[PDB]
Amino acid sequence: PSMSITRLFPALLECFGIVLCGYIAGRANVITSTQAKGLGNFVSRFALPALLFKNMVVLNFSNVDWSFLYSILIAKASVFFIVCVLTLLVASPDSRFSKAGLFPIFATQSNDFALGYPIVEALYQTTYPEYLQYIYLVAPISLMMLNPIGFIFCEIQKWKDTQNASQNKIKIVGLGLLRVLQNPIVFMVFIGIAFNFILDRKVPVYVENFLDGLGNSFSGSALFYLGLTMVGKIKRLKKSAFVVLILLITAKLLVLPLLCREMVELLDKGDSVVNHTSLSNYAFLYGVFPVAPGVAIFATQFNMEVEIITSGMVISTFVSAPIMYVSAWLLTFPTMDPKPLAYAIQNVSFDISIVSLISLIWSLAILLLSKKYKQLPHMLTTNLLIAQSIVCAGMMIWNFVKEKNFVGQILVFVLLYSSLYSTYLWTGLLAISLFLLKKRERVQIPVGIIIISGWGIPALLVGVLLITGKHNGDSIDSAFFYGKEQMITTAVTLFCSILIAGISLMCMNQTAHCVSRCNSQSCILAQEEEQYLQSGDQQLTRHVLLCLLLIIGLFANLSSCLWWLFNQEPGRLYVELQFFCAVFNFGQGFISFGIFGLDKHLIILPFKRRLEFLWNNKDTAEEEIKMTCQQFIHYHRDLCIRNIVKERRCGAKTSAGTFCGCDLVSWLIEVGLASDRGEAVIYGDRLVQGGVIQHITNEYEFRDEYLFYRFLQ
Amino acid sequence: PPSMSITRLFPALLECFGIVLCGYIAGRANVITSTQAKGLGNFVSRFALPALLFKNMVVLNFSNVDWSFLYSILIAKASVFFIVCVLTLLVASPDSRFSKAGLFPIFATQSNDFALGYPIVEALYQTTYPEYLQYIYLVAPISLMMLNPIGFIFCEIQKWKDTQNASQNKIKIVGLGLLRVLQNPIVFMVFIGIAFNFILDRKVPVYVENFLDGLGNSFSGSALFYLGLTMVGKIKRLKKSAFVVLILLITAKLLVLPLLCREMVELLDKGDSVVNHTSLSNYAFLYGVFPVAPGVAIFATQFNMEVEIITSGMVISTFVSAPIMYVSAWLLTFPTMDPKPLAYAIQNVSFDISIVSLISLIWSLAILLLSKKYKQLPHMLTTNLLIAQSIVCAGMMIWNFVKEKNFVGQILVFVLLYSSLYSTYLWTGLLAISLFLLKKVQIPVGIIIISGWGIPALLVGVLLITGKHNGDSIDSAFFYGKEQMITTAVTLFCSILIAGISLMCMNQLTRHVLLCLLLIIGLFANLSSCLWWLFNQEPGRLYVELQFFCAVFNFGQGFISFGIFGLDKHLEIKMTCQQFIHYHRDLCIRNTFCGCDLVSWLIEVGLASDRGEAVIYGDRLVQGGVIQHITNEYEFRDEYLFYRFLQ
Ligand SMILES: CCCCCCCCCCCCCCCCCC(=O)OC[C@H](COP(=O)([O-])OCC[N+](C)(C)C)OC(=O)CCCCCCCCCCCCCCCCC
Ligand SMILES: CCCCCCCCCCCCCCCCCC(=O)OC[C@H](COP(=O)([O-])OCC[N+](C)(C)C)OC(=O)CCCCCCCCCCCCCCCCC
Ligand SMILES: CCCCCCCC/C=C\CCCCCCCC(=O)O[C@@H](CO)COP(=O)(O)OC[C@H](CO)OC(=O)CCCCCCC/C=C\CCCCCCCC
Ligand SMILES: CCCCCCCC/C=C\CCCCCCCC(=O)O[C@@H](CO)COP(=O)(O)OC[C@H](CO)OC(=O)CCCCCCC/C=C\CCCCCCCC
Ligand SMILES: CCCCCCCCCCCCCCCCCC(=O)OC[C@H](COP(=O)(O)OCCN)OC(=O)CCCCCCCCCCCCCCCCC
Ligand SMILES: CCCCCCCCCCCCCCCCCC(=O)OC[C@H](COP(=O)(O)OCCN)OC(=O)CCCCCCCCCCCCCCCCC
Ligand SMILES: CCCCCCCCCCCCCCCCCC(=O)OC[C@H](COP(=O)(O)OCCN)OC(=O)CCCCCCCCCCCCCCCCC
Ligand SMILES: CCCCCCCCCCCCCCCCCC(=O)OC[C@H](COP(=O)(O)OCCN)OC(=O)CCCCCCCCCCCCCCCCC
Ligand SMILES: CCCCCCCCCCCCCCCCCC(=O)OC[C@H](COP(=O)(O)OCCN)OC(=O)CCCCCCCCCCCCCCCCC
Ligand SMILES: CC(C)CCC[C@@H](C)[C@H]1CC[C@H]2[C@@H]3CC=C4C[C@@H](OC(=O)CCC(=O)O)CC[C@]4(C)[C@H]3CC[C@]12C
Ligand SMILES: CC(C)CCC[C@@H](C)[C@H]1CC[C@H]2[C@@H]3CC=C4C[C@@H](OC(=O)CCC(=O)O)CC[C@]4(C)[C@H]3CC[C@]12C
Ligand SMILES: CC(C)CCC[C@@H](C)[C@H]1CC[C@H]2[C@@H]3CC=C4C[C@@H](OC(=O)CCC(=O)O)CC[C@]4(C)[C@H]3CC[C@]12C
Ligand SMILES: CC(C)CCC[C@@H](C)[C@H]1CC[C@H]2[C@@H]3CC=C4C[C@@H](OC(=O)CCC(=O)O)CC[C@]4(C)[C@H]3CC[C@]12C
Ligand SMILES: CC(C)CCC[C@@H](C)[C@H]1CC[C@H]2[C@@H]3CC=C4C[C@@H](O)CC[C@]4(C)[C@H]3CC[C@]12C
Repeated sequence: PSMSITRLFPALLECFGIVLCGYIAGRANVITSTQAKGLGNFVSRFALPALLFKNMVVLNFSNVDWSFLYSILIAKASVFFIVCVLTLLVASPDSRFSKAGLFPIFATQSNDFALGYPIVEALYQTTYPEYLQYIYLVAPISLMMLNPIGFIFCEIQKWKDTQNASQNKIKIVGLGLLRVLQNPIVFMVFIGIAFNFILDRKVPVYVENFLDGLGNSFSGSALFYLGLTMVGKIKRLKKSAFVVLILLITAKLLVLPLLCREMVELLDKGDSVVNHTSLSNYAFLYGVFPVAPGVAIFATQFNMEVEIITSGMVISTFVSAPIMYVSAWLLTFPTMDPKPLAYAIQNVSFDISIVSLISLIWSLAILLLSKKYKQLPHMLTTNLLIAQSIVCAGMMIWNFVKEKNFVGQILVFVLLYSSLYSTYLWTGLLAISLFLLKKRERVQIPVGIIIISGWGIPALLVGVLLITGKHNGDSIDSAFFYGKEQMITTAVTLFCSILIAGISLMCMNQTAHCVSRCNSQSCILAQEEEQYLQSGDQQLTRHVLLCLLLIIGLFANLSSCLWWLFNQEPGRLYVELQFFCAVFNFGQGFISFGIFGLDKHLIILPFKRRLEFLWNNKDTAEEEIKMTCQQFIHYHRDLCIRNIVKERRCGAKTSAGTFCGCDLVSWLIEVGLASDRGEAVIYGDRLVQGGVIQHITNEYEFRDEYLFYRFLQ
Repeated sequence: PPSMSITRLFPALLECFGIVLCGYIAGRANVITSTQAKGLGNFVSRFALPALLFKNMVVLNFSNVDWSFLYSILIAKASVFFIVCVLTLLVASPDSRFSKAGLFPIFATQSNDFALGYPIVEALYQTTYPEYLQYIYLVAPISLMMLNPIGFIFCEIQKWKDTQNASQNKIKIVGLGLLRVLQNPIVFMVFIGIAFNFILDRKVPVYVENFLDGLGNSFSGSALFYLGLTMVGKIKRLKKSAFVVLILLITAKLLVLPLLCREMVELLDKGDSVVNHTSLSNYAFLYGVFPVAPGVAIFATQFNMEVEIITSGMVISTFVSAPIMYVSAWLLTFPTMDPKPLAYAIQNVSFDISIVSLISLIWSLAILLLSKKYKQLPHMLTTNLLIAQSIVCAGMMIWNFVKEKNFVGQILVFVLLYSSLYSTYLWTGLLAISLFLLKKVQIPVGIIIISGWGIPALLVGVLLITGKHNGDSIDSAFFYGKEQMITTAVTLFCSILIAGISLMCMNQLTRHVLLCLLLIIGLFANLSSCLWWLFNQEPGRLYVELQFFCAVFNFGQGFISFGIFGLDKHLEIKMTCQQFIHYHRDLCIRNTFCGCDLVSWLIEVGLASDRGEAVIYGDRLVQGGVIQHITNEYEFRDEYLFYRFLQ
């Protein structure tokens, strides 16, 4: 085939696994926000310029398909113009120009240097190496051919914010051109092309090793920095921000790639038809690359729409992962026979199930080891996760026993499909559970009937399925193992949960003295914050959002099954739906891990008790902090802490020496003793370790939460 | 074919010590401050290096390893360990003897082989003997597992001496040292990689192969950048006792250890093929010369014992490794070729050293002229020396590009080159006594300039009246015959005692003294080589060593010159200013300020992190309209300058 699709998944794992490694490192405060700036400077000013220089000095401009560049550039310009006008017409008068200057850039710029390059190299190295050059051609060319328009639009906006007695516009045009010329990519590309013309595409040997060493350390480093910068960016957005972000992501990952594919298929005059289809697929894939992080730094330099654009970049990368994975497979699909189609869909199911089960084992271990599964909603989603991991295990066994005798086929098929239906109806069970918890407090919600339904009814349905039906037939896919009776059974067992999901969420919206440690009465405020904590740990919004991201795939499964039931014609319209079902059914572990495998609940609460247990395993028989504490006590004890630390009369006796953790973090941020919330909590943990800060009851360690801690001495 | 790809060694060094230099000026120009470097350090120590070890050791084949040579390196390292430990124990202050005996021997045994050693070993042995690449991931982890526990136990003993209690059993300190060693990402990662190598069949899963390759390839360049980033503001003035212990430790690291490793290899190894054993011993020598690993510095700062000595030793070892790792590798590959190839190799190494050194001289003379230092007479002597050095390097390159060519241009390049070279010696010679006359009086600039340019021209003239250039000689020292060489000897003759009698006037600016001292030592080496040729007249596989040494020096002192002079210390905002006037303007700052004083106050209070962050904050307040120099003539800097506070 044209693309090595089988090697797409590992590269994606490298592309995002490092980013996840850059996230958990930045989430566990391993690398603070300030410490990430050093890595950012290294990747931006030293690794990227060397990469561009080395990759374009050898570049042969005489063997460059300029038609491909023309097609991509006209596609980008057309979408730029479309969004620019569609913004200038309706956007708010006060800041129409600011929106019109950044949104086209967000919809046209791609993260191709750090994220696009590994994927392109994995897919196109043994077939079409020539595709690798256009990343270093299109991105810088489009960086100086489209960005200047947005930049001068931003200058117009800031002039509207700084109106003066001026009429000429040469100043703003010059400033906007200087802004794009000061980008390291642009002038590094200019220098690289100049030196390419100076030399004969032969980097000097004395400097080639240096350039290679400084350039090879960009890809992984850039992904790590992207993961570091992807920490604490996406927050709650207004519904208008919600819809505009939906539109922008659609323009970047659904409109632009289609425009590029159309432009390539219209402009390319290549005689080889196979090369033409490969060119079109490559252009389409190049469209799907996520929003480059440079848009966020552009916006914060301009200081306009920073939060929305940063959330857009982060969410764009998130959706670019599965959209790219689905896309490339869809393009490679119409080149192989249906039996290879089944082989490939089984392979992608196996891979997605492997990674999903690993993530789900991690999440289940976190949930069970933290003892948070005891409470009801958490127990329910826990059962859903066990179902979602059993289905992945069954997918693995299925991949290892497909096309084998029926004796063990019974057990493998029942094991897979009981879990599948368990997830299906457990979605609706979560829906009704949230519905009734919002309907009233202390609702009866018999957990026994719910568990023996989400785990019992699927057993009954799979049992009646196995009793009847015509199980004969050499069917590779699990969907057609028994035949029409099995698919009819899947359809009805699908529709119910969607019916439950389709009603519960609607009503969900419709319904919606002393100084030291003090006595339980003298520390009654500690009891109030304790009751606030147990008021938390419910994460209802997380549960309902989980329900929505599951019912999306549930609707996809409904469409796929009813299509075969009624239309009963593949016609290439059903194969893509089968692929989407294979992706969702065995990939739901990815979303479950993404909402619950890594949250703000395993930072220190389970870590502290794990460390305590490790210490107690041996306890039966076996200075920088000091300087920081000295600084705090000789310099920042007579400061605004005086009103920061205070406790109201706790009934009759009060500590009067307690402060709020979030208030302390905000105070440290505002004074500047720390950098951000992470540095502030690191400072607080150090000061706690110094015997200066401790909880009023010592029950909880210091954290960025509405918890009330004493200042001791 | 040669056992080591010597011709590829120089660019790889330029690959490493270039990127290291990139990490230096990045941190020197405050692009990446001290705190900013910690993110890079964490990324390279907890994500890049562990992945590199995992990937390289899971696929590593333990059944195809020449174990004997690995054993030999461990015995050599243990021998140096034993010698340094016992020698430090016999002579040391009894208040810190244990700390000195715990940190010095590991300094002489641990090497920077993952960041610096690996690229060089790869360059030297990739197209001929790839099997050498495995030992860099076997010699190091085994050495960490088997050597540093003793030094860590010694450090814990010293801490016990500082924290004496009523306990006798040493199981606590042994356990603590073992746990601390095991807690490093370069031991437990070894254990995990070996466990997975045995579990698997040395085939990393395809779902993780790309991830490991992406996370490991971003180490070497990033590790070198972090090394150069930590290599700023570490080396400082030390005491004479500190000086001698430092020189002894560095000599043990780069001279005693490689020779002892070579000896141990030629005993223990039983290779049937002589070529394999010779190349293997050369590998042992080249491993012994790797500079001190930065992990020793983090060990010292963790124990908080002898931080400055250990850091300075690491920095200076990294500096001195490159010249030694170059000349020793060249000398090791020397005895395998015909003498005309040796002469050609000498010309090539001279050319490479000369071109890099000439770029360096452009930098250094630019430092002296743009800063107007060269106008001042103590740097005027420095700069005419540096220009002479630039001309001799350039003449070396033109010599290489015109060797064995027409005499009508060969004589011109000959005079152009040796005028400047005889100059270089003549200058450093008389600049000894000239520094005498500058520190102790009138000095005529005309006489010194016409003695540094005219007198060498006088020897050149009296040389070309009576000489024999008739034969074509690729080497330049003997192109014009013994008359040239005795004239070379005479220039080396007069210069050394003129400098030698000057020393009787120095001890019986300090930067210039250091220049003069080191170049005088190099001139002594050249004089020894020339003396050796002029009376002994026997190569004996030795003249090639001395001739290569003076080729390295005479065309490579400019490296010293730029390294001393080329890098000198003499060469958004609204919020923080709002915070400054709320909580810190009324603080002890109120009690014109010296810029160093306010930088120090900021460091004590904690608004900044280090000197670089403090000066960045000061300049940012300057751009914030708060800090201003008393006249506005200057800009914020860390020096004894009085700056106003505005309002
Ligand atoms: C504007 C000021 C800043 C930029 C720096 C100055 C401009 C760029 C350098 C000069 C112009 C380009 C010259 C090289 C190309 C033409 C000549 C050529 O090919 O020579 C081949 C020759 C090689 O010789 P050769 O090709 O004859 O090969 C024969 C080699 N033997 C005999 C051994 C077999 O030189 C080079 O390789 C080019 C110079 C490379 C430099 C070597 C390392 C020096 C370290 C510093 C490098 C520069 C850093 C600049 C940093 C800038 C940012 C601050
Ligand atoms: C100690 C707790 C933390 C450690 C993590 C959990 C333990 C380690 C992983 C499980 C145990 C070892 C399993 C591998 C050995 C046997 C399986 C094997 O190799 O067979 C090949 C099989 C693959 O099957 P295959 O080789 O037949 O592949 C053929 C595939 N087709 C048919 C499509 C061509 O599995 C693997 O590749 C290895 C395990 C999967 C890992 C894939 C990456 C998942 C992403 C997350 C990685 C885990 C991160 C852990 C981080 C921990 C610290 C935070
Ligand atoms: C031995 C036999 C097995 C060896 C296996 C070898 C391979 C592993 C290599 C080395 C293992 C040991 C190294 C660990 C040392 C101690 C760790 C340590 O010590 O690290 C501390 C450093 O300081 C962390 O400190 P912390 O604050 O306590 O951590 C709390 C933090 C808050 O989120 O939790 C976390 O996520 C951090 C915990 C990370 C979990 C995050 C989730 C990522 C994991 C899996 C799911 C991936 C699939 C999902 C996406 C798939 C596609 C992308
Ligand atoms: C045009 C056609 C030609 C261009 C060629 C293109 C290729 C390069 C690509 C782009 C270049 C320009 C773009 C860079 C932005 C401008 C700089 C910039 O903008 O970067 C600022 C940082 O933000 C500069 O900061 P600074 O404060 O001005 O520097 C002061 C500082 C204090 O010591 O001095 C220094 O050392 C810093 C000064 C560092 C230079 C010192 C010399 C080091 C180099 C070589 C020889 C070393 C020899 C020794 C070892 C030899 C073997 C290893
Ligand atoms: C989960 C809910 C899902 C809801 C989905 C709803 C779909 C709507 C489909 C119809 C709209 C089509 C696109 C035209 C834009 C319509 C304007 C719009 O959506 O709202 C503009 C938004 C409102 O802002 P406002 O409420 O005034 O806020 C004031 C305080 N900030 O103002 C802004 O935020 C400023 C930006 C306005 C311009 C946005 C342009 C978006 C890009 C469109 C690209 C289209 C390309 C495709 C063309 C054909 C390709 C073949
Ligand atoms: C084998 C030779 C070894 C030589 C080793 C020593 C020289 C290495 C190269 C110079 C090292 C840095 C010199 C300047 C130090 C200051 C910091 C720095 O690098 O600047 C960052 C700069 C980014 O640009 P700037 O304008 O600062 O920022 C824009 C503002 N938004 O970044 C840049 O623009 C790039 C500067 C860093 C170099 C990275 C690679 C750039 C291209 C280098 C080509 C190869 C070098 C030879 C020159 C070409 C001739 C062949
Ligand atoms: C109007 C035209 C629509 C056309 C649709 C065509 C297919 C979709 C292509 C574009 C998709 C754009 C998705 C972008 C989502 C942006 C929503 C957003 O901003 O959500 C923010 C939210 C974070 O929530 P926050 O409030 O910060 O934190 C509290 C959470 N408890 O975070 C979230 O909740 C993130 C939500 C996104 C989840 C992933 C979505 C994947 C979509 C692509 C999958 C592949 C195609 C799907 C086809 C489905 C067919 C039925
Ligand atoms: C295809 C896989 C994709 C999966 C992506 C997500 C998982 C990647 C693996 C874990 C990523 C980091 C998880 C932990 C984050 C917390 C910070 C951290 O890394 O801890 C630092 C720790 C240092 O070691 P420690 O002894 O804890 O500290 C020494 C004290 N001076 O650091 C360490 O010990 C090293 C932790 C990072 C590991 C880097 C790579 C090493 C090999 C693991 C490969 C990835 C997992 C796949 C396993 C394949 C083989 C089974
Ligand atoms: C006693 C046994 C003798 C054995 C001889 C053979 C062994 C050779 C290998 C070991 C040599 C290591 C040399 C290291 C010297 C350490 C000097 C030191 O610690 O001084 C610190 C000093 C910084 O002083 P500071 O006050 O910060 O700066 C003042 C500014 N002017 O900084 C300095 O002054 C740094 C001085 C660096 C010297 C580099 C010498 C290069 C050697 C390698 C070249 C090849 C071999 C040359 C052999 C010479 C033979 C004549
Ligand atoms: C077709 C796909 C499934 C191929 C494999 C891609 C995975 C490597 C991707 C897909 C979904 C991704 C996750 C989607 C969402 C999140 C949440 C995100 O953090 C949050 O919880 C949100 C808050 C924030 O981002 O600041 C961090 C990245 C992470 C774990 C992503 C990590 C990488 C994942 C698992
Ligand atoms: C191939 C299939 C399996 C899709 C693969 C991709 C999904 C697994 C990813 C893509 C986008 C991700 C979502 C992007 C954004 C968020 C918001 C995030 O919420 C936060 O903002 C966390 C912080 C907080 O607000 O408390 C929680 C994870 C979630 C739902 C992510 C969950 C995992 C998702 C759906
Ligand atoms: C045989 C050699 C010449 C082969 C080529 C190797 C070079 C790439 C090496 C050798 C000499 C090295 C230089 C020797 C001395 C210096 C000065 C040094 O600065 C200091 O003295 C630090 C002072 C401080 O941090 O305060 C920084 C590294 C540098 C430029 C070194 C960078 C790397 C160089 C040029
Ligand atoms: C064989 C030839 C090519 C020599 C190659 C090595 C030299 C270029 C290097 C090796 C060690 C270097 C020295 C290591 C440390 C320093 C200390 C440094 O002094 C400082 O601390 C600078 C800052 C300050 O104190 O102001 C001055 C340069 C110097 C002598 C370096 C000068 C250059 C040296 C001799
Ligand atoms: C073999 C096929 C039919 C799969 C069905 C297996 C059945 C017998 C097993 C496998 C996993 C089991 C579940 C695993 C975990 C839990 C959570 C616990 O708090 C209650 C029981 C419950 C909910 C179990 C019920 C029975 C269960 C569903």
